[PDB]
Amino acid sequence: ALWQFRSMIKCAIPGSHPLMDFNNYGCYCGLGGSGTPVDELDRCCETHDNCYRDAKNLDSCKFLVDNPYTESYSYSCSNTEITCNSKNNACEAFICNCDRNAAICFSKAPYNKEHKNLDTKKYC
Amino acid sequence: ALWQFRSMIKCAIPGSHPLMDFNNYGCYCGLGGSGTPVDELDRCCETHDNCYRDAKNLDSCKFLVDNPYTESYSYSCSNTEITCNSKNNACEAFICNCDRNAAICFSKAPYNKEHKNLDTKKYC
Ligand SMILES: [Ca+2]
Ligand SMILES: [Ca+2]
Ligand SMILES: [Ca+2]
Repeated sequence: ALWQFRSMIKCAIPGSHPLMDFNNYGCYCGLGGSGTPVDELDRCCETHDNCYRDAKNLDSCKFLVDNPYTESYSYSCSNTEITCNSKNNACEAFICNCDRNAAICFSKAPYNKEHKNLDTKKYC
Repeated sequence: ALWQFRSMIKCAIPGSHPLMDFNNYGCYCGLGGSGTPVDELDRCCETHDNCYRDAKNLDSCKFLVDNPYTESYSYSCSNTEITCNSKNNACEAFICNCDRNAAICFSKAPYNKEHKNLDTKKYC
């Protein structure tokens, strides 16, 4: 869900508060987006937006209110590693990764703080 | 999901293997049921069958393949206590309890082993 995504950003980046740092950053990090990601760390976010985009299409899945952010799926973090349980059904397994790939991706991309709280519908 | 239900039966009854002991027991414990529960520990199972029965009706919920046993929902067991996270969405929150009430209920009901592997479609 939302709280696990964050909790996976800590797992991978034990140097944060993934609420402060990556929520409202550049064009796609945070809810929504438009324009071209302004960075690689924006790209991570853009791509994860598609990860969820795509999920909504699996006709096998029917996520609540229609925001996969609402899907609880059990994973476990250990030694800065992000594993994804397999007892996990297919819809939550899709999210697990949508969420796990960002956490990975993020830990490996330059954080320009000059893109945190960007003028969204302006420089987008 | 299935693996958490079990994992909650340990939480509440640290004296088991909730696979062996309560799967295939009396008429409702296990998959399906017919007849009147043969016991109180059968009643726990019957009632949980309705708990899931009911869940399928919440038009807000749409469970995979249509067996709420397939719903992962995060809970945490501590000091023989079964808590149910609230970061949990409403459909998985319904299951959490359907599952938590059995675990409670079970720990408090006489286990006749003379009902384990009962002639289902015979004494039902
Ligand atoms: Ca986004
Ligand atoms: Ca779930
Ligand atoms: Ca049953």
